[PDB]
Amino acid sequence: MKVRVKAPCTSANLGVGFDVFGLCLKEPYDVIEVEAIDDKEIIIEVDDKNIPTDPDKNVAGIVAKKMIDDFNIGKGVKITIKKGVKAGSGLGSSAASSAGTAYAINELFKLNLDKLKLVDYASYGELASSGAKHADNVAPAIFGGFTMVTNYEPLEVLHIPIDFKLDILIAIPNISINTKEAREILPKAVGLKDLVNNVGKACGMVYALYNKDKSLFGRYMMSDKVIEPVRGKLIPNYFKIKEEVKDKVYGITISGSGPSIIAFPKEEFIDEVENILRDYYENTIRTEVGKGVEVV
Amino acid sequence: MKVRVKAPCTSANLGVGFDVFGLCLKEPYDVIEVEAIDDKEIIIEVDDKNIPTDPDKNVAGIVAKKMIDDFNIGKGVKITIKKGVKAGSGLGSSAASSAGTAYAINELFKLNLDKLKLVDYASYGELASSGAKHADNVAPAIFGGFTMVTNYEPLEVLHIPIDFKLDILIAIPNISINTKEAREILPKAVGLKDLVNNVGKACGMVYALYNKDKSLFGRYMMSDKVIEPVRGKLIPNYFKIKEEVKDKVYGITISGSGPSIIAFPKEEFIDEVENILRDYYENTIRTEVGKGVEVV
Ligand SMILES: Nc1ncnc2c1ncn2[C@@H]1O[C@H](COP(=O)(O)OP(=O)(O)OP(O)(O)=S)[C@@H](O)[C@H]1O
Ligand SMILES: Nc1ncnc2c1ncn2[C@@H]1O[C@H](COP(=O)(O)OP(=O)(O)O)[C@@H](O)[C@H]1O
Ligand SMILES: CC[C@H](C)[C@H](N)C(=O)O
Ligand SMILES: CC[C@H](C)[C@H](N)C(=O)O
Ligand SMILES: [Mg+2]
Repeated sequence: MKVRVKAPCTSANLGVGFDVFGLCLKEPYDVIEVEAIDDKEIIIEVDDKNIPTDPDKNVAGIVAKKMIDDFNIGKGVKITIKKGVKAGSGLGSSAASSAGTAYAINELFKLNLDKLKLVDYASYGELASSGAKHADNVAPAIFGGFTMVTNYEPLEVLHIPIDFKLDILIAIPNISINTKEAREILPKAVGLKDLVNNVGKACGMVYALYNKDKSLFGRYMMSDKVIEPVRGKLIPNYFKIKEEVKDKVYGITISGSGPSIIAFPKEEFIDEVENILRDYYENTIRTEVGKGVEVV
Repeated sequence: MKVRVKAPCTSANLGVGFDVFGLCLKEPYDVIEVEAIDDKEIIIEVDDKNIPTDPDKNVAGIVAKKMIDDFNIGKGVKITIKKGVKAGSGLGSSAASSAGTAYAINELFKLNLDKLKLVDYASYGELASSGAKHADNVAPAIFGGFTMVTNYEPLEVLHIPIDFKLDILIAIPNISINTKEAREILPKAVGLKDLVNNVGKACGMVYALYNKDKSLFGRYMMSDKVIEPVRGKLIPNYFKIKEEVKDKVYGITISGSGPSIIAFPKEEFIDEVENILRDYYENTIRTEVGKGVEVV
């Protein structure tokens, strides 16, 4: 009586889509197994010592409990987690565990819940463990492709599948940003011109996806002047890296609250761009747009 | 040596699309004819003695000069303008003549310019008449359907054709709002939460158009908390009407800077909503999405 699932990392914000946009990655990913156990308790194991095992501290245990409670399920569960990336790297590591667990509980106990609801449950994990019920990383983890969190009370997620090829390159610095360090730096106010610029460019990115225009998508993605300039200073060599890959990528920006960098390399320069990245950051991986949590 | 064309009214902003979104109307429309005259003169003849016939003032003249100049047509022109609707109402009356003028000059004088180019030149008209080059009313007038001005110098416009029926009701209050003051009382900065709400809701509207979802389009359109709550105070009964037609329209918002109001009535209530709008204001127009300037 168990299910095993692959829950992917995700890149949020994408420049002008701050707190709205999310892109699902194929890799890295967590591998999560959930087993129904008679002992009405929640047991968790993780292969990353720096991550809690306390069912009330580990995001997977927080999600599992809320769902077992809401559905008055009898069994308890043993969750075994094999982490894809460290926390604080801006690749939605916590979201992968939250979305993966919601999806796994739904499969294991045949709850037949729609994706939006799995995103909502997963969001609780992000809350209890970050004070904010943010869903811009768990929405793409569940839906796959590109998502937009367009409302919170009640949650609304709009999904745009990506059926064309989009090569992704992710550089992962050896530093960490806890998503609390993440928001303090955030400006409290924005100028009207910036609001107008980000709305226009974010809308242009949506148009670009429907018209499968990667140059347009990438160019507008790099137009944010409200947050990116601030956060970029927290990443060693980030502006130098952008400059150096300038004409070989459709676009490059910070993934989530950072420090990881996400680039969309032009087809003819993918190796060159991957080496430039790896030259500053050894932990560089090549991937593409993913499909969301799936049974394995 | 002359051409006849209709230059339609347009509605900019559409709530969260402030300074970016533009929707072309079918009616009202200016009716313009232009004759090529040897005498190097700009003969502007416009009804409604309230529009400056002075080729220096009238936007149709400016677009003529700044244009004729370039292409060195080495002539002058007889511009007959039948106004479609009043100015200062928030329906792009200026844009109608500016863009209408440009599209004719093109067709008539051999020229093979681009729609973007026509939007480009037409902008100089709005420059001297309002202040800035404003392209959000001129773009839909020329492209038809729905447009997004995503950048200035270089001017960038993204067009999304509306291929489904979208009924529109326009109400014109017999008051005048000082377009310019309707600017200075606008906030100069906004909270992060509003940048987030507006980006998400505006992106959701583009998604709604591609999914031909009028209800999602109209609901998100009414979600602006930055500009509309302030501007709407100046439009008598606006908030009361919005609440009263609430379940009978996909959405209703201010057209441009006002005082005109644009509503997207549900098929089942179009007459009833048009009547409610007539009982509060006197002038209402039932129309649909237009396809832009075209040979009469
Ligand atoms: N061909 C023309 N049609 C209409 N108004 C004109 C024209 N040429 C010049 N104008 C002048 O330009 C002004 C009208 O532009 P606005 O006050 O901005 O109104 P509007 O264009 O209807 O509304 P907006 O800006 O799109 S909300 C008036 O002061 C007019 O006298
Ligand atoms: N299963 C889990 N996987 C990853 N991080 C987890 C998990 N359970 C709890 N966490 C905790 O939540 C935080 C991670 O959130 P944050 O710093 O924003 O990074 P992330 O982007 O990976 O969510 C850490 O304090 C971490 O130990
Ligand atoms: C977890 C927080 C998320 C990534 C948010 N969009 C931010 O950048 O802070
Ligand atoms: C027609 C709309 C104009 C250009 C501007 N968005 C305003 O509301 O003042
Ligand atoms: Mg105008």
